[PDB]
Amino acid sequence: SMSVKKPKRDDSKDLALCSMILTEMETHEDAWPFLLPVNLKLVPGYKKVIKKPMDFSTIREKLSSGQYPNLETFALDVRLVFDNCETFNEDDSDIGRAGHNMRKYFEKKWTDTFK
Repeated sequence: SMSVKKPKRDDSKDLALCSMILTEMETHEDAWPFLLPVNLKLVPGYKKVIKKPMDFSTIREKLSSGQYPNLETFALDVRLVFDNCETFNEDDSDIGRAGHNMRKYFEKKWTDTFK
């Protein structure tokens, strides 16, 4: 509360470490469905159904231009990418499986890096 603060967590490396995690996600073989924004002209249903589209290129541009105020807002956009994928794709499809694999990959790096 006012003039009563918890001890300061060192957050000075967070930017660098989220960039590294994002590089590792970008270079995973199963990243291909997630590298670029879904083309809303060419994919029926996507625009109406997926209210907040997100992809790795968009996260990378946000990261590089100071649009994440902290590491939790970064993790929210990454998870959004997988949550969108589960909303639109059957679990037993190539893209559906890619999305489960990538989420697992991400969550491990996240835990090992920060928790």
